[PDB]
Amino acid sequence: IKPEAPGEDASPEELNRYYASLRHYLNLVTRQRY
Repeated sequence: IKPEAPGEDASPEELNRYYASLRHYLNLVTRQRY
C-alpha cells in the first residue's frame, strides 16, 4: 500500500521526500497510536 507519493518527479528528490512525506504522514497518523 502506498499514499500515492510518486506523483511529482521522484528523481531529483521527490523520492527522498517520498519516504519523508511517508514518514511525516506516518509520524502523524500514529497520532492516536491505539
